[PDB]
Amino acid sequence: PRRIVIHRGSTGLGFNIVGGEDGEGIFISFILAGGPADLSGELRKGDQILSVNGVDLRNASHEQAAIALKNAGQTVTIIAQYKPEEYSRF
Repeated sequence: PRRIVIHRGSTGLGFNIVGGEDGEGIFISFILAGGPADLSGELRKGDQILSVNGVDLRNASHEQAAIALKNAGQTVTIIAQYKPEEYSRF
């Protein structure tokens, strides 16, 4: 896992997430070109989001993860782990 710090833009953090069903974690599914996640050079499709500002998201619902990202403020600290494998299957 790695720590990535990004700052919110006028259309958000610049990525989308899928997952959150059952056991399955929250995964990045889309990186907006030119947005904050894109220009971090660290976030990518297939990353699992483990935590946002210290809030554990490993077991979170899609909505709970969405809410956490919305409420994380202007400086958003993500712990992410590239898991290519579970992303494709789930």
